[PDB]
Amino acid sequence: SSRRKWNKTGHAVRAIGRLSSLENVYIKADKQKNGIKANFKIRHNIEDGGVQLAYHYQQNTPIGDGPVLLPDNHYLSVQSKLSKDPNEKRDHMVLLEFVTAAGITSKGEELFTGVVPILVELDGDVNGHKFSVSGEGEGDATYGKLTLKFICTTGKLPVPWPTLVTTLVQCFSRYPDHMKQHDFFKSAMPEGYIQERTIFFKDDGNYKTRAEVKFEGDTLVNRIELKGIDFKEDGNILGHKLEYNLPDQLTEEQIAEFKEAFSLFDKDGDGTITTKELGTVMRSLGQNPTEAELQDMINEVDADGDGTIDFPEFLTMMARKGSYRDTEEEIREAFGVFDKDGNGYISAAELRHVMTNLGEKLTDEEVDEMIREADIDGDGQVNYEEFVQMMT
Amino acid sequence: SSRRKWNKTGHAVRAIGRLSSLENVYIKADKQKNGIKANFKIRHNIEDGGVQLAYHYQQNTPIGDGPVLLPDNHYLSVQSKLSKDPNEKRDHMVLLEFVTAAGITSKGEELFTGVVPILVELDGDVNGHKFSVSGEGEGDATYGKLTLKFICTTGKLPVPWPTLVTTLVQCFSRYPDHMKQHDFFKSAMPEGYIQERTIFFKDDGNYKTRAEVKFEGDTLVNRIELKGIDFKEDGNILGHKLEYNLPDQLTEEQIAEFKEAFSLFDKDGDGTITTKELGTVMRSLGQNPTEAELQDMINEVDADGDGTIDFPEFLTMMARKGSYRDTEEEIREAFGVFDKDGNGYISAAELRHVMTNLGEKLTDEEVDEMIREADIDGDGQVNYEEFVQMMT
Ligand SMILES: [Ca+2]
Ligand SMILES: [Ca+2]
Ligand SMILES: [Ca+2]
Ligand SMILES: [Ca+2]
Ligand SMILES: [Ca+2]
Ligand SMILES: [Ca+2]
Ligand SMILES: [Ca+2]
Ligand SMILES: [Ca+2]
Repeated sequence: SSRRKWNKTGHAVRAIGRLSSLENVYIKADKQKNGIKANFKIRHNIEDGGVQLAYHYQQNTPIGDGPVLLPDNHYLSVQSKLSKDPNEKRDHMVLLEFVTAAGITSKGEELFTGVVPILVELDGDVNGHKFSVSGEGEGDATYGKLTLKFICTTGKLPVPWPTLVTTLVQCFSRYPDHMKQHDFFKSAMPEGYIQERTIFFKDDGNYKTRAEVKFEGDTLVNRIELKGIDFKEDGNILGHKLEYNLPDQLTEEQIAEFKEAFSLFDKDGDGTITTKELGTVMRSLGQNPTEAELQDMINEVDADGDGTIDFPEFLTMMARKGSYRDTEEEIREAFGVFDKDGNGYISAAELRHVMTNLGEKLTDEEVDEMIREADIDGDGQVNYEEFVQMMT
Repeated sequence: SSRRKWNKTGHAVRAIGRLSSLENVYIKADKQKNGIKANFKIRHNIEDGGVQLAYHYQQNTPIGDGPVLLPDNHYLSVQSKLSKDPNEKRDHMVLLEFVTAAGITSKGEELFTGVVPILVELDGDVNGHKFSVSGEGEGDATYGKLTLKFICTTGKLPVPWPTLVTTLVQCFSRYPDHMKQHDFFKSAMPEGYIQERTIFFKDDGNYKTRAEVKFEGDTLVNRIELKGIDFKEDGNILGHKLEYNLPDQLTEEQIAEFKEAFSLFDKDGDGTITTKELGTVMRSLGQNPTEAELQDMINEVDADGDGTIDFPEFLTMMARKGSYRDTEEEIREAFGVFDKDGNGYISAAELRHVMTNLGEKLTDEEVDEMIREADIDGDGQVNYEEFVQMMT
């Protein structure tokens, strides 16, 4: 009776917790400044327990005089992975990021068709501590992918790296087709835009940031001025009490593998999988589902609702871990897909058949290398056990 | 290189696997017979590995002469938990089930407003083996909830219990408001409908079922005739090689707790949570989010897309387990919600405050009992440690 009450009440409270802990970047139109406004919350993990909240308030205004796109209300969804370079002696941060736009049922965008080089430069002043950061890398709006390496050019960074992430190129967000007209960021290019923020760290000081985001030649440049005030000396920021990265995250190798796998489905390379492409892939493997069935298949994983599957969605589908029995069975059926004649052994010809039909061109020697990598008993083919050890 | 190819190819194949392993019940309109047609797949787990597929083909026709509702294409989503009665010596099956309709952006329904008693009777003949099953329980279309106990009245059941589940009252499916007009099952009441199926077990025999589903007085009765043929003597069915239930499932106590918790949000008791009700709950706890923010909160968990949160959705949200740090932090913040004055101790007055504001009326002695259940050091209040042990 008492335990039932405690448990149910706890369930309700935690439910309210999960429902109102959204970390999305919320974007509205700022029609007076002819740009946009944004607001969101960042939750940093504190060493040995706790969370440091950072309230982001944001405004963006066009640099040029050309017409821009003023969006209806929508949001950006962001995934971030922070990592270190073992061969680096300088205070630094390796950053991988995926940003995709949702929330709804130009010339500048043409500048973001392929991979674009990125230069980031920041000069900061937190409680009198001057510092500088230089970063560089690549952005691919197609997949909404960002990959950069930042370095503190003034020695040791006086603030934790995660506090600078949101400050250190939203023009590389992937906007689905039905939302192409709501992309302010790309529409402001090549002239670019000014992005200003106030970031309030709960029970601590705040950042004020002003940034110029524009094309300089072929390079997307983000030049930043940051000013931090009212920070406590032994707070989570100046005291460096924030964790660098999260656990339970996919390694960049996992993400790479999933990226190539996704590339197998994504035929035109527009960064998303349609029913036509999935149907093509399945038809190549001998399965012929109908259009209705294909749409029914897409809808199950189409989280942001656009009738297709982008790369973060594919990532979510393939990172979702079920029961161990589910995994085992998934592997068994996969083996079923590889073993065409159902004779219990995957031959080189069958592996090559599956991979070629998937879209991957590979030679005799490569297929042979794969077989050799898997062939434990050395009989020239891959049985179920070997396949499982290869898949686990 | 080889491992990269193996891994990515495996990822693609498994992706195709997950995308095309949908277990939903797919419903279309059968305009000639003035009823419906349905098709779906059931995956049974085989002992020591493997899956037994069961292809369900279904047709339903009205019994009465009154007009019925012929739906546009949609589907039913089903969750099933099979359990045993320890105090039962007869061959039996305890069944808990949740069915909710989705897939789209009458007088009979009035018969399903509250809890309705259910009687099930089946006579079967599989490979010459006659048998009978009598089941009884309750259905609540509001939550799409079914709870029954079935018993083999002829001794030992010659087929595995899980093979009879789909055969052993889809009129208790929860149809969201925007889909009320697509509910054929309830519209055919009280006269009811005939439901016929052919269920093909891959590499084995098949079932042919004919059922009468109708009201007899106040009781919803499902009378079934089943005929099984072409089964292999040592197959998964006659050989009883199918597993009874899945692991990694919520116990009926967990489901009960989550049910009461859900009841706290569900103010009008219509089986779903709206933005108004969530806003009411949060306002009672001192938080005042806006309408836009409330909708933004709902949309994050609104899987089947109806602008609200039904009980299976709430179940999915609260059964989704994140990192251990996420759990710990969720508990910490929950404690924050309980501890109003932030003094580090949850008092009886505060617990009562939270619970009363949530909607639960409870007395001094009950709150005292809860405190006493949690109060480890016996100081009359609950600190963070005690709260955590209570929540874990
Ligand atoms: Ca594509
Ligand atoms: Ca999508
Ligand atoms: Ca073979
Ligand atoms: Ca071998
Ligand atoms: Ca309600
Ligand atoms: Ca819903
Ligand atoms: Ca207190
Ligand atoms: Ca105590």
